[PDB]
Amino acid sequence: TTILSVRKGDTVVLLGDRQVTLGERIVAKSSACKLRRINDDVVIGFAGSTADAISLMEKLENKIGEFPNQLTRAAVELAKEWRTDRALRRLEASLIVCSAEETLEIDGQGNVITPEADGIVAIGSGGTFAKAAARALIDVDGYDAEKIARKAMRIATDIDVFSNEHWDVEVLEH
Amino acid sequence: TTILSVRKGDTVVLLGDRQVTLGERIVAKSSACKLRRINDDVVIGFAGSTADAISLMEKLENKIGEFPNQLTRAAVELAKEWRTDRALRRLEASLIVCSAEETLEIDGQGNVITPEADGIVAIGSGGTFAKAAARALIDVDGYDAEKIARKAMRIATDIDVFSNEHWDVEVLEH
Amino acid sequence: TTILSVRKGDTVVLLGDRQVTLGERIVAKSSACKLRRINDDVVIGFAGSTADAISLMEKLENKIGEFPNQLTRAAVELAKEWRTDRALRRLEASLIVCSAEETLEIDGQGNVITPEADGIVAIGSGGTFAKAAARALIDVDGYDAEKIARKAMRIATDIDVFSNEHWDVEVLEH
Amino acid sequence: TTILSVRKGDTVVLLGDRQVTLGERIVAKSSACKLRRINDDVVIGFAGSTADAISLMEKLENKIGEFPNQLTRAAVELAKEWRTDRALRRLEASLIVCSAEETLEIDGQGNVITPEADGIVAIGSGGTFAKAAARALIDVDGYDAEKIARKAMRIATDIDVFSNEHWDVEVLEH
Amino acid sequence: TTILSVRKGDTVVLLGDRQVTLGERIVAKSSACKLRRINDDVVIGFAGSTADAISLMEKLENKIGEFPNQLTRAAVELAKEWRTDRALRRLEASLIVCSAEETLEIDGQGNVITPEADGIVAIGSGGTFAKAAARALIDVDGYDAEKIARKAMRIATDIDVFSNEHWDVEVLEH
Amino acid sequence: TTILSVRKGDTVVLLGDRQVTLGERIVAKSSACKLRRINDDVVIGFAGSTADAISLMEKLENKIGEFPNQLTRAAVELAKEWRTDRALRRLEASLIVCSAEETLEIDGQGNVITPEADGIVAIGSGGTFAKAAARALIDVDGYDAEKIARKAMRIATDIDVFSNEHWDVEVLEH
Amino acid sequence: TTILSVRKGDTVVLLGDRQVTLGERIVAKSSACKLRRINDDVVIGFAGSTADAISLMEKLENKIGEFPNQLTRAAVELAKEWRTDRALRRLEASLIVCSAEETLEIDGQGNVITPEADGIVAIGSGGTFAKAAARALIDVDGYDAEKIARKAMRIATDIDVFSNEHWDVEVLEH
Amino acid sequence: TTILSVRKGDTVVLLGDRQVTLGERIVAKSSACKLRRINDDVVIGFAGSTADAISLMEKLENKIGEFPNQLTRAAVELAKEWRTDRALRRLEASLIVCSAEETLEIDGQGNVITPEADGIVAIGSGGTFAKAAARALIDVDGYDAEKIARKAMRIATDIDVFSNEHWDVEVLEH
Amino acid sequence: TTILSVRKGDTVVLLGDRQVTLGERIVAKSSACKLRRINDDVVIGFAGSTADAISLMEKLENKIGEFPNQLTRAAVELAKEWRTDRALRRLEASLIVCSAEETLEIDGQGNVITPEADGIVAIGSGGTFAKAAARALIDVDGYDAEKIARKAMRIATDIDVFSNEHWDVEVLEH
Amino acid sequence: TTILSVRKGDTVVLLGDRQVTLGERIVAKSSACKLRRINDDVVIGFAGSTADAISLMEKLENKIGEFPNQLTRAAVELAKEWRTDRALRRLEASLIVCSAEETLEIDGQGNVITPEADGIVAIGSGGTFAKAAARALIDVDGYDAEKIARKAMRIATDIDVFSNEHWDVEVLEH
Amino acid sequence: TTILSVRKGDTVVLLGDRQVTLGERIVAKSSACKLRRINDDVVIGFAGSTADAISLMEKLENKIGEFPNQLTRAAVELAKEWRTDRALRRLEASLIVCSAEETLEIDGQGNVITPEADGIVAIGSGGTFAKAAARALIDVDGYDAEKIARKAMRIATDIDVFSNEHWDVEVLEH
Ligand SMILES: [Mg+2]
Ligand SMILES: [Mg+2]
Ligand SMILES: [Mg+2]
Ligand SMILES: [Mg+2]
Ligand SMILES: [Mg+2]
Ligand SMILES: [Mg+2]
Ligand SMILES: [Mg+2]
Ligand SMILES: [Mg+2]
Ligand SMILES: [Mg+2]
Ligand SMILES: [Mg+2]
Ligand SMILES: [Mg+2]
Repeated sequence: TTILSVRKGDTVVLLGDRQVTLGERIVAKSSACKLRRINDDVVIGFAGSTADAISLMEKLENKIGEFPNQLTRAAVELAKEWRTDRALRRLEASLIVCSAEETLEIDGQGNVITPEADGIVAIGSGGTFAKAAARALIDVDGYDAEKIARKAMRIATDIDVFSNEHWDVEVLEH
Repeated sequence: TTILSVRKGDTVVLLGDRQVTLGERIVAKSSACKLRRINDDVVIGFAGSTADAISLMEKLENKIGEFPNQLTRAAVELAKEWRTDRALRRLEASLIVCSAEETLEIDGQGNVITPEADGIVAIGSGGTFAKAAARALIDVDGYDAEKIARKAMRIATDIDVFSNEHWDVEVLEH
Repeated sequence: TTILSVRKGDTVVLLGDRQVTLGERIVAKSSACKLRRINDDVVIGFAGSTADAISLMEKLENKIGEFPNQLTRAAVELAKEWRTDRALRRLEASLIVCSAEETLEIDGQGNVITPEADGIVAIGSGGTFAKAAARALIDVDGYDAEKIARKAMRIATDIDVFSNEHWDVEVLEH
Repeated sequence: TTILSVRKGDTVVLLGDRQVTLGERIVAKSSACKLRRINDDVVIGFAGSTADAISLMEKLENKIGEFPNQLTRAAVELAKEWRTDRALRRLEASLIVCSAEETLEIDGQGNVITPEADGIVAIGSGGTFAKAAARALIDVDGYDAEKIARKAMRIATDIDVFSNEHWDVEVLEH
Repeated sequence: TTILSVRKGDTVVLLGDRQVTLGERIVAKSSACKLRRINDDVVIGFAGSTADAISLMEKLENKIGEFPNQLTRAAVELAKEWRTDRALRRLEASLIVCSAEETLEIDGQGNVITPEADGIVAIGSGGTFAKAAARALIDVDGYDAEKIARKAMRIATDIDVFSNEHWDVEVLEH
Repeated sequence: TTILSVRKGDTVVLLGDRQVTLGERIVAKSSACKLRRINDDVVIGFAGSTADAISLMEKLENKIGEFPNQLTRAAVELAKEWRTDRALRRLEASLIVCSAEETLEIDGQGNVITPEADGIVAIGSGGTFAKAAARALIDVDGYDAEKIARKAMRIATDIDVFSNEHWDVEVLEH
Repeated sequence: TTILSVRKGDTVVLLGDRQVTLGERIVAKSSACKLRRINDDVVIGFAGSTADAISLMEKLENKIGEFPNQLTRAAVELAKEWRTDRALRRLEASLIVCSAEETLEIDGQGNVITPEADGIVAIGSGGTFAKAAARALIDVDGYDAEKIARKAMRIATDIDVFSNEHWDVEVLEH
Repeated sequence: TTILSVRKGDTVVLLGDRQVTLGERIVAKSSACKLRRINDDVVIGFAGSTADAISLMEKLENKIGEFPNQLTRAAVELAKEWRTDRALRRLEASLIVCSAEETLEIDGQGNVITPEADGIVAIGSGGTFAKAAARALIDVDGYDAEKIARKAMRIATDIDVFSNEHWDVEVLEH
Repeated sequence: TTILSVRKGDTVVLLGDRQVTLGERIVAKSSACKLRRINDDVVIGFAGSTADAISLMEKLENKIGEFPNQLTRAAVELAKEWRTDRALRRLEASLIVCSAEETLEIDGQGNVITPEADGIVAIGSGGTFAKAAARALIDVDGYDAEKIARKAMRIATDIDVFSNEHWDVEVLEH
Repeated sequence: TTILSVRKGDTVVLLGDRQVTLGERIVAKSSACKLRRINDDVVIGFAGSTADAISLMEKLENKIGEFPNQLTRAAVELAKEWRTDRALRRLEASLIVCSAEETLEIDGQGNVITPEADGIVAIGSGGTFAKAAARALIDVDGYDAEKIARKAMRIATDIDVFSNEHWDVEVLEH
Repeated sequence: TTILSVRKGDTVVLLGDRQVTLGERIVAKSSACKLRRINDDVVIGFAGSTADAISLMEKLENKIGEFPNQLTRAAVELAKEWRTDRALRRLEASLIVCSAEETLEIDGQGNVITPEADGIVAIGSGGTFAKAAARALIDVDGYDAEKIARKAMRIATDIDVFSNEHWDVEVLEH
């Protein structure tokens, strides 16, 4: 999996590939969507299985509802619950959550990672490749967010055997 | 085990072999049925032990009854419960669920997989061989769903030491 | 352990050896009974420890009382409970259950196995050897169920270092 | 540890060594008693730690009180409880229980072992040696139960590095 | 693999299945011959890979040539060389060697096994099932060596997921 | 890797993908050739590293030179040397060798596999998928060897994360 | 395996069982001889495979020939060679060597063990049980060496699942 | 850690070192106190982490309060609770408890060890060295309990890389 | 370690970081040079220890001297030797070899990798990050080989905890 | 094993126990001598098997003969050879070598240890306990070397389950 | 072990602790010297056993003799030989070599490490603590090399349980 978010100027984009792999060997599906719109202002991308990721997305929505505008605090409360609840700890997943203002990455180890000033966050077996490529383009004038993200995904997913070339895209502004 | 579903035109078929293997070494039964009719519109096939599979089938029926026409939502709710409930997580099984409209594959990792446009889904040690063979025939005119499935099963079960040459067949239309 | 059941014509027999082994090395007892009569119509044989097997037999009796003549259903319900209850899953055992009509094998993986048309079921470290020998004789006219079983046990228990030459026998008719 | 029981004629004896070993390397105590009198008719010997063994002895007393004369039934009920209760399964011990009439061995795997006609039962790292030696003497002239048990313990505890030469003895008659 | 030899009266037969399995999962070939005629008087059957077995068959021929009529001595000299030579010890195989007079089994652990009075020897993942079934028939009316062997193979190979239903046969007399 | 050979009528084809993967995770090269022409009559395809495969190809040339027309014998001699030579056993690779007449597969376990009557042989992580798909098409109208092979590669390499969509082709006739 | 030697008075006996076991699970032969007469004055018994034991016996004969009357020195020289030679160290076996004067036990760890004053030596999975039983009887007047050894074997082999009830006997005097 | 108690004549001393080690590699503190005075009559020393030891000291105080003068009974009750309670079993620690009359050692395996007639008990990685040295001096002229204990600690802590040279001392009389 | 080579137009650059890490934990040196000029036309960079890498560089120089202009053939011969020679296989390293014309990567698994049309090759724990960043910039205006390489190293070495910010550079033209 | 050397004044003693243990479980001999006189001025004690230790003693004698008075240099040359020779490294043993002047301990890790000013050296599973007890007594006036060594052996061997109470003694003066 | 070298101005010092530890648990010697003067101009310090280190020091002396003034080249040649010679690779050690001009560290992984400008090199379990402390003082005026090293050793050896407080010192000038 490769999930990549790039914020530049007043645009943030979130991209995810569509490959589902079993046994770390075989592609079982090449058209799976790994992004979800949870409301008008918030999108989320996941590495992990459908059930694992959706269970965590539902707990995130509880938190987001309990802390209306404070996305960061919702993420942190989620990560706390995730690490201390016995059932949730048996889940394997990583998330990236975006609003126009904020991007957070949350993983099963309990890290909550916001981007550096370059606006880039990524997860999955391919995420680090994507991040490296996006970082190479972030400051090159005339490359907006979406153009950076597409190029970075092509490069990351060509390298990662666990990600494919078909991508879903979400965009946000303010 | 090989469970294979092929949808082509207005027909979907679901086929399963009949071998039960212990210790990954010995055939303990060669005539076990791995398909179940859960109502007039829905059939299901399983890899895993009788008790493990039936326990998950019963939970699926709860979900199907709680989300009457939405087979996909039932499958997802099942997968969520399966991954988060302590007792169910100690079960090992994979399921394919068919209606005339929809086919879903659900596994213990929490994946819920629908087919590509070719209408093929498969599970078990032999499933991927079956899928490769079915894919080779899917678009060859004059091979209908059942003919594709039978040919694919012969091939997959000849290769997989853990599946045999005796198959059960279910068919659905709309 | 070798537990063997053979049904031929209107007779079914159930035989078990009497060796109890510790550490997979030493005979601690050579005269242990591994068969139980649970009522006039039903006998059961076990591989596993006394306490493990008896705990499961008691649960099987609950299920037999709850599904009076449907011995197959009782066995499946037992297996479901066995796989989903935390305490029972810490037990290790296999069972064969016989009535005049039906024979089932149930194991800790949740398999419930009925015989092929040859009427033969077996469990334990020696069970497969017994089954192979019984299958060789099942169709030879003049060998009734008890004669087949005795011969098969002599052969299986001579090969299996974990089973001995002393056997208990139960018989049923209808 | 070596615990040994020998029944011959109207006498049964129960003997245990006195070595406590830590880390499978060092003698921490050479004078530990491993036998207990639980009433006038019943004695018990243990392999395992003080606390583990005493916790099981107390449960055995519950069962003995619940099945007044039926020492076998009490042992079996104990073994059942031992194998199904989460806390008791974290204990490591083996027991021999004697009355004038009956001797039983109970271990953590859930075996409940009564002796063969020779009247001999034994447990611990040295138990099998003791048993072999006692079996050699059981039928020989001049050797009553206590004389057999002493000789067998000398031989067993000389061979087992985890047992010593100092022994406690209990005797019963009817 | 299942290799089975049965001697009854003045006939000895040697039978082998034809399945080659990779990764303990997939049938790569269903028509491989596992028997070799090494001269007019001597046939040999193998479990293991083509190269491993043929390398050991060649060394066996050296020994057979060096000890003309003494098939047992040749087998022993082979087994000695096999266990002490560094290159040969990296091979994995078992052999059965037949003449009209003698049958020997030789394995990588250095065992050299001649049959009991029943004349039966077998090797491979299915060998013990075959032997059990052949032993059930060895003394029964109407069954010569070949008939016993064919029946025993059907039974053994049905059980062993690593052997198939296609068999080669060699026969010898004197 | 996926290497696939299909013989139908007087044509045999050999196809391979071009992906090189490191650490079972990353594509280091997407344009590597895995087929070699060793003379006018013989082509070979490999799974494994460049150096490992080439070292074995060179030894196979020695054997081909030493057994001019007997490609089967050369392959067997290669496999014997491979299994008994200390340096060669530290190599990991599989090979498929074709002439117009013969196809053989040779692996590190010492198997030498010729095809069934269908003419199909395959190796690599994707080989079995390719074989299943090719077997589905082998007997169907309109499909010559090359058309079968291309279709089977597309299917196999779409499923295997360790093979890509770019293929080299070799063809032979007689 | 159980090999036992008992010296009492002017008689020494050497006994061995006849069971050969594979995979620590199945009896492959019940009539194997584990004793060898190497000359008129010397007998030897072995635990381990035919080839392993015979290879070491042959090296022992070299040493016995190089140190004519000094059986103890030969044994030590053998053990030295066994531990320092690369090929011999890949062998697994234990030996007991008897003359009328001397008994030595030699194992793969390089121990060379002579008996205590009681004249008893034993090896194999059952050896220690045999020793314990022999030691119980060694000083009981009217039990000569052979009577002790037979009784000890019955006991040891009843307990050891890896030894059987059929024994070979050698006797020596001076 | 080295905790050592010596009772000689009417004096008992308890000594402990002061080193705390992390990762079995690094001294994190060289001045940690491992002895506690729990009332005027009772002192206790611990191996294990502050939190683990204190939690078990508190439970010991509960028991000491529930069984006012019976120190041995309190120690046994503690050990029973320790071995059966899920939370307490995840602790690692060993304790020595002293009064003027009694010394007991209690460990996580559930041993409750009282000294031999020499009055010496010890725990920790260094405890057995300390015990050996104290035993050498226990019966020698010119050495009272404290002098023995100091000398034994210097020796033990010089050897044990996990104990240091700084010691706390408690003394009791009656 | 990060070694990165970028060829664009008539310029090829080779860059390496300077960090040496021990135990996968600590920087032992931050100023180590990982590039070597082997003649006027050929530069080489290495991941691995000084001794391992120099021993392989020397063998590469033998090959380069034995195949004067054929860099590719030299690399392949090196990789062959490396994989088949016992001493060289105990070495751990990876190499990138550049001339003005050709770039090759050689690793301990025996892969010999040339770049794609983009001219980029990289090795070490950071190499894949560097490659991803360099691939993002390879086709963009304003960026020559050296500028690409520097930017890619900054990015890769900021991510890789095993690579630092100090780089050596070699340049070649033709 | 416990081997202990104590030098005090003009006397050095070397003591060793006599227990040989197999499988870290059973005493196979209680009267084995572990000391050797190699000439009038030099004695040696060993932990390890007879053959291992004697092989090393013989190499030590080669060195002692090649460096006549320089015991320390002989030991070091032995240890160098032991660590660099392939056959010797497969041996497991530790040695203590004494003359009147010098005591050295040599182990399989290549340590060559001389005593501190207290004159004490020890090896084996019990060695450290012996050392601790000897150190306690070394400076107590009126305890000579032999009295210290005997007391220390009683203590160490009472604690070590792998050493017994029977000791050999060698003494030297100058 | 802690070996530390500090070069400041015209002085270089080399310090080592004196603790020898066995089993990662016990101090076997507290006064072992870990430095050697190999000639007037060159000193060396070692972590590892006596034999391992001395064997490598002797090979270093061969190299130093073969490359008279080029200490660096000698070190590198040593490291090459160390990594490629079968016997030397079975050794475990690390070395620091000093002359007045040069300091090199050489380890079993084949690193050859020269210091940064601060002149500090260190090895052993305590080496990195020593280095850190020496780096804090290196630039503080009035702290010469020997004063820095002593302070750094007190700090590093107080932390490392595997190093002691007793140090050997060598000094060099030019
Ligand atoms: Mg990809
Ligand atoms: Mg099959
Ligand atoms: Mg048996
Ligand atoms: Mg003992
Ligand atoms: Mg089969
Ligand atoms: Mg692919
Ligand atoms: Mg037996
Ligand atoms: Mg210390
Ligand atoms: Mg970095
Ligand atoms: Mg002892
Ligand atoms: Mg220290």
